[PDB]
Amino acid sequence: RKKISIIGAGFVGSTTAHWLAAKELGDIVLLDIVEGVPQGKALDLYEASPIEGFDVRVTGTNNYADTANSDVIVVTSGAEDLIKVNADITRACISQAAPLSPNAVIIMVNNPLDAMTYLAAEVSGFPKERVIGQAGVLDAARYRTFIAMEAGVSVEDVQAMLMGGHGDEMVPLPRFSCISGIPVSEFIAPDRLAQIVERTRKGGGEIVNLLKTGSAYYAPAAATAQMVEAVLKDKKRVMPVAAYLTGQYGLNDIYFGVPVILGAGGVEKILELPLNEEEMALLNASAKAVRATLDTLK
Amino acid sequence: RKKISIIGAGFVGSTTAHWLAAKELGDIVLLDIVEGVPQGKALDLYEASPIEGFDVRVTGTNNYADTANSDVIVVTSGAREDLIKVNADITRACISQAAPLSPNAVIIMVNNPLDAMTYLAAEVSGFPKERVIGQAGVLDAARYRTFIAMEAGVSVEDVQAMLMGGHGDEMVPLPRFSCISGIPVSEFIAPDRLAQIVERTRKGGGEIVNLLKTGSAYYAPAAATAQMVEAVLKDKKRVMPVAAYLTGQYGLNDIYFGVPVILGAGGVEKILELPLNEEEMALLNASAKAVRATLDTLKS
Amino acid sequence: RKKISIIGAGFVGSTTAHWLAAKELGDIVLLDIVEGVPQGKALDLYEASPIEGFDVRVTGTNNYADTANSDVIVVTSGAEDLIKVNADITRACISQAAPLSPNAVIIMVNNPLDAMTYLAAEVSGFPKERVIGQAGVLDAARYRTFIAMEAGVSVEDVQAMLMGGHGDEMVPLPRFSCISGIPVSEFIAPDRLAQIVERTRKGGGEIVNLLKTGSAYYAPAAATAQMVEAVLKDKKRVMPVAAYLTGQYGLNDIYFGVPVILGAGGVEKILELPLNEEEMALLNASAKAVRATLDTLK
Amino acid sequence: RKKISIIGAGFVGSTTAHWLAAKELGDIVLLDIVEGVPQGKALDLYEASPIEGFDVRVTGTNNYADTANSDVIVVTSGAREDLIKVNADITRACISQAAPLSPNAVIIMVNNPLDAMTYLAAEVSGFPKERVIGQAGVLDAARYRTFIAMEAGVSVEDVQAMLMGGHGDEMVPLPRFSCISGIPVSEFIAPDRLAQIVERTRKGGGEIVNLLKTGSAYYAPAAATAQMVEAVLKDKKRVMPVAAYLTGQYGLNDIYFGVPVILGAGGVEKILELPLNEEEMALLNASAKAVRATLDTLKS
Ligand SMILES: NC(=O)c1ccc[n+]([C@@H]2O[C@H](COP(=O)([O-])OP(=O)(O)OC[C@H]3O[C@@H](n4cnc5c(N)ncnc54)[C@H](O)[C@@H]3O)[C@@H](O)[C@H]2O)c1
Ligand SMILES: NC(=O)c1ccc[n+]([C@@H]2O[C@H](COP(=O)([O-])OP(=O)(O)OC[C@H]3O[C@@H](n4cnc5c(N)ncnc54)[C@H](O)[C@@H]3O)[C@@H](O)[C@H]2O)c1
Ligand SMILES: NC(=O)c1ccc[n+]([C@@H]2O[C@H](COP(=O)([O-])OP(=O)(O)OC[C@H]3O[C@@H](n4cnc5c(N)ncnc54)[C@H](O)[C@@H]3O)[C@@H](O)[C@H]2O)c1
Ligand SMILES: NC(=O)c1ccc[n+]([C@@H]2O[C@H](COP(=O)([O-])OP(=O)(O)OC[C@H]3O[C@@H](n4cnc5c(N)ncnc54)[C@H](O)[C@@H]3O)[C@@H](O)[C@H]2O)c1
Ligand SMILES: [Cl-]
Ligand SMILES: [Cl-]
Ligand code: NA
Ligand code: NA
Repeated sequence: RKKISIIGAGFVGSTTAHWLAAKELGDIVLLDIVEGVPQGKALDLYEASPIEGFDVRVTGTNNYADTANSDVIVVTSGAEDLIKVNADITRACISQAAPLSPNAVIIMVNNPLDAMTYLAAEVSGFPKERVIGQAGVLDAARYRTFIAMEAGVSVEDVQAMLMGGHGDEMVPLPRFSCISGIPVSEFIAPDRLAQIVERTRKGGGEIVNLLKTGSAYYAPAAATAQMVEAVLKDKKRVMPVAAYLTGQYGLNDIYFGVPVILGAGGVEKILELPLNEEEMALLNASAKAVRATLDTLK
Repeated sequence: RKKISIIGAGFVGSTTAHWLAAKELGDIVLLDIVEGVPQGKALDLYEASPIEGFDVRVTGTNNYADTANSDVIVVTSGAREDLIKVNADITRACISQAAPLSPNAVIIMVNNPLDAMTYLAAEVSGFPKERVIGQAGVLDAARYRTFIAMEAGVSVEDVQAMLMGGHGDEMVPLPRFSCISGIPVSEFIAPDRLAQIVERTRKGGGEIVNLLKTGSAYYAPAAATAQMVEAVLKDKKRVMPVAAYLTGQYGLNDIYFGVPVILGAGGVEKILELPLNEEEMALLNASAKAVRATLDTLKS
Repeated sequence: RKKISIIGAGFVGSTTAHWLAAKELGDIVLLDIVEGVPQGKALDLYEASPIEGFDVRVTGTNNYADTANSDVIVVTSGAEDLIKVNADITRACISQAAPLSPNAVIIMVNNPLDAMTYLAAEVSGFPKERVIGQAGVLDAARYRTFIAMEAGVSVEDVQAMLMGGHGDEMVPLPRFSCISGIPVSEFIAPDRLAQIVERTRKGGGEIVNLLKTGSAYYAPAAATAQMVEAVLKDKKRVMPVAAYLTGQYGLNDIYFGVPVILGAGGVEKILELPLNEEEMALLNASAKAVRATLDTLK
Repeated sequence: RKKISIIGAGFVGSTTAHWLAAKELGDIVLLDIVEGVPQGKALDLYEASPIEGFDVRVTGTNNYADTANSDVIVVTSGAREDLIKVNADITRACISQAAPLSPNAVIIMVNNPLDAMTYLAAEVSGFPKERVIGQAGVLDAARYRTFIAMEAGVSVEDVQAMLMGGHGDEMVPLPRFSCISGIPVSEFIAPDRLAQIVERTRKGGGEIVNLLKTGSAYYAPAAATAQMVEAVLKDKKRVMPVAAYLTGQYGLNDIYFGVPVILGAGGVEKILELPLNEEEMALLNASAKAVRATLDTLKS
């Protein structure tokens, strides 16, 4: 069976483990620095197996040795000061996990996402195609949900692409969204679409403001799990993910949210969209922001 | 539980029943005029339930009384003028007996000639046009999406497409209205290669017939039909191409034609009117002419 | 579409909502007394829909009016003093929800389970068959997981029945458990089986001891969701649930965990197992304990 | 991805391919000696992928070279001594060509006579006995579980059962080893009614043949076969009745017989030896005599 190790058994990590286990995608190892937590969450999930009908081992641990030979490593352990804290956490997680699973595809979820993925690439020394970050799938999912709700159509028929990072760094691309092949712009008028784009930008904060003490985890976990599935089943999904750029969109030496074909080899293709001047202005501004964070990290 | 009656226990009908059952979408009644066939296929499907894990009733019958009060009626009992005549007789017989027993059902036609038979079903049942539709576009778009996905090297889950008209020469391809995760298909496939894929889609049904030699496709056709049934039963509001009755859309009146619609609990909840360019209109008008001809023969 | 209202948007309630939504079982309404919480959890789940592919409305609210006309009402809002606190919470939830959904099946999850279900029956005034509690499905699930692990077989092939309540009130029935129709006792020897029975009794506490601050929710939610599904799809599942007894097992005027056939009408049959003297001694002791809790409630 | 080769693109084979594909269990290769049939069925199934949402390759072929390096080989190409002879020839041809190309595969036989053909497949392939099994018990138990569930008025998901031997007269019913959510089936069904259900199970295959008149069951048989394939590919360790090679179990030696096993990645990982009472042994011995006779004819 395939093996997936999830580093950080918090809300996102445990929820991700649940979806992966339910789909029988492989044995799951939940690791955390806090003793008892991962073991308890793993056992709780495991005990749901006779009810849900899945046969995969779900174990919790505090020892990185148990993550050896994983096919995929998901990192959901994150917390100017934010970069510092998360940078140390990421270096610690990757430096211990990477060596034990040399052929794994690493999927970063920790924030600041683009920068942390870049760091994981540096620390692991893995081929760039095998180190990616989850960000765009979640943001596109929120956009798709809003579009489906406004248009009054099935979420199964709404598809969309976007780039960059989260919040102000997000590069919306409404032009590159369709409903069963039909432009979204044919269903939703300009002003309403602009409102939906703005809601997408602030999507994470909207959940935080409602929860008061926590952040979103259901959609973030679903997005992460869909990426893991794409790798394990070599599905060649077309999705926006944080990938290492070598000239695409005029960008070099940087991890940025871009459309890719995701499969068993990780990023199997970075798609180059024919962005117009307005869209490129947005991308360039985002890249500048992402670049700043990266320079601070260095 | 919801109730679905499938008229015609052949390959498409029985395969459609299997998917609906596996998804526990509702109790299923398979009907056929041949004694023993539906009963045998229903029992076979039912005996698979402990393995597949579904709890829905699956029964075969030769009596229309068993289809009473169905939420959806699927017609897969079909067999140029001779073809139209034979199928017209089969369709009239099927609908004239089933419709009265399930007045609140949505009728989904599969019999060929599809558009014409859906029109006939509308007349015979007297049902509101929104509740009488035909499956054709979903299958055609499925073939197109399959070919595009394989050529572009991407998941079939990320390719979506719209098209209109009918099957074969009546098909109105609309590559401009197809995307891969929101990105235009034209950005992935070269024009010459795309034209080839469009042609393969037009001849998609025949391609299978020539391979089987003594049969026709049923897996994809059944999947398409089942997806439409699910759209209605679960009120999903799917955006898909289906044969619907037009009263002005695309310049067509009093005719069933494959068009983009929002499909849900009330059947067709909206007929979308896409802004077609001159070339696409030329294709559509030529197609409507062919559909009209079939419709006129039927009326004759 | 069917409508399911979940009262209490905590760990168990939100997790239950996730499974129900993923399976497209019906529109879900998450209600809670705390503002923002249910709305945030509902929106987070809803935004996962384009990824998971389900079309059902998931909304959060603080207003009981939004729960009107529900087909199923799940109560997961619970916290000698334990009976007091939970009793008031239960009376408040049911007295407000029951009147708005007169034809609903109520599934209680709050502890003390048997007593709270009895209370919900009193407050709602609903036919007894339509007011049940979730307890046995979770306990049997833990047992099945342990048996599957020890025997080295698929959890999909292990089935088991048990009765009573949780912990010391649980009435284990290893004799009534099989692996693909074969007695569990043929796979697992007496001493090891006794160990597994004891682990099942302490199953909830085992998770609490590992989590340190929280309790189990994945398996509890799965158990609850399986019961909701049984009702919505009229599956006639045979499972142990807290039901009102009118003479079965020699018990009257009490809610107790017993084997039932669960469907759209709620409890459609209470099965009467041919328990031997040893098993009946266990049941009688449990009933005495459950009876004591009930008397205190009164 | 895992790779599954299905030899014989008839009803059972094609239906089995559909389930495996829908569950994305691995790439599927459908092989048949008739040109065009497998290619047509494979393309039809493949074109359903955008609708059902699966990303696995489904191809049809007439060349065994395309089945190379398969994880599992399913044989559904079969057609008293005449029956044995014809099928023996088909099985030998199928196995002698496929086995060498997929040395690490688990072979799952479906051809009738099941036990005898599985024995033949073992000989021809030379594979370790644990990796050569036959599907028969899962289907028989499925029919039994279906009848029990309907009679008891409970979900098919909660009825489990074990049985041994072969099909029809060779079937060894074991009601004592069947439960409903852990509760003995005997507590739900009266003795006389249970005996009737056991009889219906024995004649289960024939019941379908008589209804169809010109065909045989394939939905339940395919479901049973697919569940076994899944058990191997996902190393689930399912406890199920399958035709396995005995070397002493139940007093039987050098013979394939339906017995309880734990099925996983290595094929048969354990043959369970149930403590049968005198009456059950009488049934088993009579069955083994019938299976032995078929085996001896084959060896002749
Ligand atoms: N849409 C997105 O891009 C998105 C959405 C949500 C959360 N996130 C990010 O994902 C991460 C996890 O979010 P969460 O809400 O699940 O957090 P959380 O606080 O619930 O869980 C993080 C877990 O990491 C563990 N941890 C810390 N240091 C560790 C180390 N060195 N090794 C192993 N485990 C360690 C903690 O003990 C904790 O259980 C955060 O960095 C957050 O910002 C991103
Ligand atoms: N993509 C498409 O548009 C598409 C795809 C497949 C099939 N079709 C059409 O669907 C129909 C069925 O195709 P099939 O391959 O399943 O055929 P089939 O011959 O396998 O089955 C048709 C079944 O209808 C039954 N039947 C005939 N007259 C009947 C009546 N009056 N009442 C009840 N049952 C009756 C037959 O006995 C037979 O079992 C055909 O008309 C075919 O052209 C269209
Ligand atoms: N296996 C079992 O039988 C089992 C397992 C776990 C939990 N439980 C029980 O289930 C209940 C929920 O457990 P949890 O861990 O999810 O708890 P929790 O504390 O996470 O969530 C309970 C939620 O109820 C809400 N609440 C309180 N009073 C309310 C009222 N009057 N109306 C509406 N909402 C109200 C809270 O604000 C909170 O969000 C508890 O009573 C617990 O003991 C039983
Ligand atoms: N429950 C059971 O035990 C059970 C259930 C169903 C079928 N079966 C058996 O399974 C076999 C298949 O049944 P079916 O209904 O699918 O039959 P079928 O006649 O529909 O299909 C068999 C296919 O095998 C092909 N074939 C023949 N010889 C071949 C060879 N040498 N190589 C490759 N392909 C070859 C044919 O051309 C045909 O397409 C039969 O032997 C039948 O008795 C057993
Ligand atoms: Cl960043
Ligand atoms: Cl109690
Ligand atoms: Na969850
Ligand atoms: Na099928």
